[PDB]
Parts: sequence; structure tokens; C-alpha cells
Amino acid sequence: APDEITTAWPVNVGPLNPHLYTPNQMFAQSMVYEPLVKYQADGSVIPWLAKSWTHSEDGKTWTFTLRDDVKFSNGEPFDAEAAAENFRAVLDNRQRHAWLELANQIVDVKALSKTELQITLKSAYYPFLQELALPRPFRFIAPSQFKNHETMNGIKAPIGTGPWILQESKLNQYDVFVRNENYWGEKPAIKKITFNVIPDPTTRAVAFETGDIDLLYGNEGLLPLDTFARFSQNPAYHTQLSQPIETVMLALNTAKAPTNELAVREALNYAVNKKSLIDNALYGTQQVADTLFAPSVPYANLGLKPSQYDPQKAKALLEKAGWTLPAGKDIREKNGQPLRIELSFIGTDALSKSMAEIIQADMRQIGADVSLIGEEESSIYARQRDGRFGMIFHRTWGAPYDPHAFLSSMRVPSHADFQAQQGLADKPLIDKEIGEVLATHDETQRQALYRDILTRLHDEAVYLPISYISMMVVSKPELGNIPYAPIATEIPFEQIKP
Ligand SMILES: COc1cccc(CN(CCN(CC(=O)O)Cc2ccccc2SC)CC(=O)O)c1O
Ligand SMILES: [Cl-]
Ligand SMILES: [Cl-]
Ligand SMILES: [Cl-]
Ligand SMILES: [Fe+3]
Repeated sequence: APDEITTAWPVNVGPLNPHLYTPNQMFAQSMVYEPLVKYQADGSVIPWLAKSWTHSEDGKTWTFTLRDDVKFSNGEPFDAEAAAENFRAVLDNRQRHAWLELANQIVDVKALSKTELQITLKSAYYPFLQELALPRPFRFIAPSQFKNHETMNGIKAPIGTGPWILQESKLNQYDVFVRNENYWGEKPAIKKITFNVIPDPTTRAVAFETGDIDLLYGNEGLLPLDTFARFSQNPAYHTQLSQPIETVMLALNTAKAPTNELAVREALNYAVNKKSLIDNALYGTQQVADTLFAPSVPYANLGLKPSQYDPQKAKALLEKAGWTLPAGKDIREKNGQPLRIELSFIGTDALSKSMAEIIQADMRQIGADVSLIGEEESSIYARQRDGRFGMIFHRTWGAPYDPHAFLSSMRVPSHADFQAQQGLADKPLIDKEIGEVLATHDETQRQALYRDILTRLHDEAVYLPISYISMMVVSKPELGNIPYAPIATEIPFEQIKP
């Protein structure tokens, strides 16, 4: 049928517990579960499950007036008690949500009536509404589907208020969603969506070519980029490449030799020809990045000075810091110690491996010996959390996370950014200012704090920005134009109209 589509994802969507993370997939949680307020491309939120709201003068007490016509997909009512119970269930697992500062800011949540929901905060937390709008954890499952009045230990059926319902799941095979015929809002034109589980990018491309699937939708890893380019010229297909959504970069460990030295990090930031990397490894499909955040990101248009590709300058910086070349050797030494840096990445990720090889080659040209450490995903994440890396591939989070939530998370010791920044003398000052910028409502001070944080991170060369990457699409032409969601990690299936 023309109102049924088949697409793909590298893994299953997961159990669709609205309040937990891996192996739950965010786009799928957002298909079934809904927020109080909904994020818009212009950075604002609109009323959603909450039709209106007010707050006290000190900005600590918030009162939401909820819709009274919304039902969970199983018929049960959505009301303020249901919402309040969801906030309780999330915060009963509060430690797990440390990365998201709203989870530490919420003091109290209670239903004042069927339609009035009161939320109290520790402080006037300015990104309050934006974080309520995220795919997780603050979305709502039917309280009847709690397990012993909790969700942190599992749920029963994944019953949301959203436009899609999970029909069935087969582990390592597929997931099937259908349209919610009792949805409170606009009904999707598509009636059924099947997700084929296809972990390999080449196999996803082949699946599209043979006609097994109708739609591919994802970031730069969706399919081989040379294949994507070929597809974009093939009149039998339709392809799309969005405007950039987030940054891909290296994080450099300021607490580990030799990346503990500023001169070394500065030299590394001059050593990479990013334009050539992109044209060589990314088939020319992405944009060069000079800064942690693109100048188009809120609060990030700061006139930060780019470190352009300049091997001569990279060498000079290293020479001045005492890293010089021994007779008949291409790798620099200082105090007998070679300039050796470990670059860790997911070993089975062909794109990461390709970029890593380019980075290694470019840095060898200025006398730095980069050793490639390709490992399984679990081992790489363990390295991120504990700072067992010299350089590591990393990325920002896209809207609405960038920049406030990404910066917020830099304070959390179990994250790559904290670890990479751990060796900076100004790290406590940075973490203090990150705390302040989230709670300030002096707009002038807020901009000044973002400027100081991002400028320190830039001047200290904590990162090696590589690319601003885009969303891409491959689809059967009959599906028409495929729209993008304001939230970079969501997929607007309900907006597709064949
Ligand atoms: C595509 O994945 C993301 C897209 C945009 C933002 C994030 C950041 N996540 C931050 C929290 N995760 C950790 C991380 O991505 O660094 C998930 C998480 C939270 C608490 C405990 C464990 C984990 S997975 C290690 C948001 C989320 O997953 O809901 C993403 O992981
Ligand atoms: Cl989890
Ligand atoms: Cl995952
Ligand atoms: Cl139970
Ligand atoms: Fe995450």
C-alpha cells in the first residue's frame, strides 16, 4: 500500500521505556511519547501536552495547565496526576540523569488538579522548557504500565500519547509501528512503518537498491558517502542533504602527556587539512569546522580565530616547545621522549578508521607519531568515561542540546569532555561559570559567560574541530520531499506525505 513504508535502523528501537537510555532509540521514544512543550526550529517551544503555563517572579515555581482531551493509546486518560507520576518515576532514578541539569534542578512536582501541574525548581533554570522538550527522560507513559509503581526497573507495555504505536518487535530483525487512530492531534498520512534491522552501511545501501526498503534517514554514517553521491545523480532515486546539525571533532586530553602541553594541542590544530580530509574520507559532502560550535549556534558567534591548515606553523610551535627532530628521524623528541599520541576510535567503524588514517598521516608530516587504537564500542566508551585516551573522536549533540546542555555535561566526571579538560588550570573556573550561565537571567551576563567559556575552550585548544555534519536522506521518489525535525535526533515520520 502507498501509505505503508519500510525503512532501516542499525539496531532495534529497544523496549521503548520513556525514562531510560541505551538500548532505547531516541527517535522511536519520540514517536510514541510526547513532551509538555514541543521544541521549534527557531529555538522556542510551543504548547503541546501543556496548553499554557505561568511561573512565579523568582522563576522557581512553574504551573502548567494541561490539555483535557488527551488519552494514552490504551484509552486511559492523560492528566496532571499521570504526568506527576511520570516525573516521580524519572526522579526516583535521579542519579542516572546527572548529565541533564534539570534532573538536579527539580525540587518538587505535584498535580494541583486534573489540569494543573506544578513544578518547583532549585533555581531559576533558564533552559527549563527546552529540556522538558527533549526526547527523554521527561515524556509520559501510562502509569498503569509502571512496574511496581516505577519505570527505572522496567515497564509493561510502551503506552504513550503519541501519533505512533509500537505494533511488534523482533530482536535483531525488525520493529513495526502503526498510526495511532485515537491521537489527540493531527493524524499521520502514513499508516504503518517497518524498521528493518541492518547494522552495516553498505548493506543498507544494497537494501535500498534492491527495493527492500523505501527510505534511509540518518547522519553521515547512514550509508557510504561515495554511494550516496552516486545515488544523488541517479534519476530513479531521491536524495537530500540537510544544512549542518552538529560538530564532529577530536577531544584532546589536557591531562595526559604529551597533549597536556598547550603548544602541542595548538600545533595539532594547525596540522590537519580539514578540507582535504572531507574531500578524501567524506566524499566532499560535509563542511569544514574551525570551532567547537558553528557560528550559527546560539551564543556561539564570537569571532573566534580559526587555526587554518598550516604545517609550517605547526612545526614552529613544536620546535619552540622543545620538540625537535633527531638525526635521521621523522618523529620529534623532547627529553628523550618521542612525540607519540594515541588516537582511539571504534575499530569496526570504517568512516572513523578512514578519518583516523588521514589524521595520522597529516600529523606525521609535522613530526607527531599518532598510534591508532581501534577497539569495540564498549571499550571506547570506557575510555571516554575514565580519560584513558590521548585523542578521541567526539561530537556535539545538535539542537536543542547545543550549546547549553553539551556545556552543562562538561561538568560531569563520567563524560569525555570533563576528562579531556581535566588538566586545565582554569577547569574549576569553567565549571563554575557553566553552572552560572544556566541560572542567570541577566541576558548580558549570560552572553558574557558563554563567550568566556567557549573562548577559554578555544584558546586552550581542548578540541580539534573537524566538520559540521549534515542529515542525509535516500528515498523512493513517490515518498516525496522528506522534512527534517527541529530536534536533530528525531525523525518526523508524521510529516511525510506521499
Ligand atoms: C544520538 O545520541 C545523542 C544525541 C543527542 C544527545 C545525546 C546525549 N545524550 C546524553 C546522555 N547519554 C550519555 C551520552 O550520550 O554521553 C545517555 C546516557 C545517560 C545516562 C547514563 C548513561 C547513558 S549512555 C552511556 C542524550 C540522551 O542520550 O538522552 C546523545 O547521546
Ligand atoms: Cl539507562
Ligand atoms: Cl544505543
Ligand atoms: Cl506490577
Ligand atoms: Fe546520549
